[PDB]
Amino acid sequence: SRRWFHPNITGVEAENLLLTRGVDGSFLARPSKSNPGDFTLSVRRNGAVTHIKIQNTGDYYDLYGGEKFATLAELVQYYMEHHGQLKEKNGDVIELKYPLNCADPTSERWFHGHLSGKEAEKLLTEKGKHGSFLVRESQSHPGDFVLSVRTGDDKNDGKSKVTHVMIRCQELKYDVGGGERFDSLTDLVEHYKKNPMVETLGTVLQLKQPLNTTRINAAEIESRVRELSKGFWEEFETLQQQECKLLYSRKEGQRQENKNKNRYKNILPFDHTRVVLHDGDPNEPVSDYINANIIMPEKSYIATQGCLQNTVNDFWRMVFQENSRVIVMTTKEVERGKSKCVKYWPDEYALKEYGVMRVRNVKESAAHDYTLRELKLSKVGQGNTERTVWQYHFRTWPDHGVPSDPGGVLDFLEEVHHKQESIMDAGPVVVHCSAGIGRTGTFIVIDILIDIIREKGVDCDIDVPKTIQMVRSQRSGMVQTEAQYRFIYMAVQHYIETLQRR
Ligand SMILES: Nc1ccc2[nH]ccc2n1
Repeated sequence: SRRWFHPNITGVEAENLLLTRGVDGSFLARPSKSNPGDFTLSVRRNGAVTHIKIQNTGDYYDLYGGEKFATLAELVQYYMEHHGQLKEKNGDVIELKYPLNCADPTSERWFHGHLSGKEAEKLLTEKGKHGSFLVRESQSHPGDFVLSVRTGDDKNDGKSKVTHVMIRCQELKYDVGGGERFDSLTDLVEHYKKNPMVETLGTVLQLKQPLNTTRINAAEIESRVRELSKGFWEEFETLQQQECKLLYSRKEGQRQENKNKNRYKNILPFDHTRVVLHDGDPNEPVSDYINANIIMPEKSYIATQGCLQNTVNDFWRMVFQENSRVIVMTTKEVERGKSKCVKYWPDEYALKEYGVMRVRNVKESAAHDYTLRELKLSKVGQGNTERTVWQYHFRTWPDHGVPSDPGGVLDFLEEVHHKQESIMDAGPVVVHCSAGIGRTGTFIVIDILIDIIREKGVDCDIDVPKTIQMVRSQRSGMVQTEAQYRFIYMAVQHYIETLQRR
């Protein structure tokens, strides 16, 4: 369902699982132990298991002998609807039919593992609300679990309370002492989230939301980073597990008429946040589509792909229409010999027409990590529509992974920030890389987080994974890898330490 990912399995456990508990068409996904960014899709077919490698270096999930995807969930959805579409090197079809579910609860937000009832009561009392709950290992009955839930009023008078429900684990099935025996804690929790338990005297044990364990005071960032450095992996895992909630429709990008406007055919903008282009060529049957989404913190952004030859004109329609005055480009045009973005700006001192739009490149300035290009955009035939668009082109991002130090990125975003804020009623900041989800998401999330610290100073609340999940609900797969997740925390930490130095 949303449990086909096995975070702690090994290759051999995965084979035995598929062979003992699965059938032909059964599959699961799992991480490599050794090489973060590597994943395996394990699949039973013809009474044997095939392992298909998936690689992610920061831009997308690349399935060997398949396509590129924004998220593993989107990959799984695509092949569970397209059979015969995943091919072996033989050229034979590999069918994904029957997800093989994982029982491991460590990636669930509500699971806290080693925690006493006393620390649970303190956290629910401090951080918890009516319906806030967690699951923990039992102290009194080793091997069992306990569900702890706060109920009552959110307005220490005693009309709130915490109730602890024993969960028995008996032959790898879980129960609350009567009724149904569940295959996983996840199934138990989902069941009593639907069909809540009622105490003898009426209190309904509503399981509304897990306890928040990721929010920190920005001033204590150093403690959390030290703490997460011995983990980052589990926190990222918990976040990744939540991507099964985000399979929003992308129908406009899947239209025949829009196919060749996507750099990657399965990395598409969500319908609900896509940038819609108005004023199109009346001849062009579909002229309203670009692979771009509005991103609102919840200053806005447009997250988009690097231009194709045939979408350059669309890109400039978008910039013009949305009144954007700043463009952030986080890729070189070419990396590893592959075009990542076509050159959609004119050479310095030159002027080019891109369909109905004209752009002049007034001046380039080189800095250590970036080039700034001062561009003037206007509509042909209409002189008083000219506005300056500042393209900040970050040029030193490594081909794979992330930079070792966040200083160049932070200086770059500070400059982008001051430029944006200097322009009265500027539209959203446009941000793009290649596919528009990995680097792009990383730069956007860092900018959202630093902006909070900018407004509210060092004694304010930040929550990295909730920020990422919020951005991921507006464009598929924003922030691609654990290295990018760690870099975000590194970037915030550096920003905070520099304020404290003053
Ligand atoms: N539970 C999940 C689901 C999808 C994922 N992609 C990378 C890690 C991961 N974990």
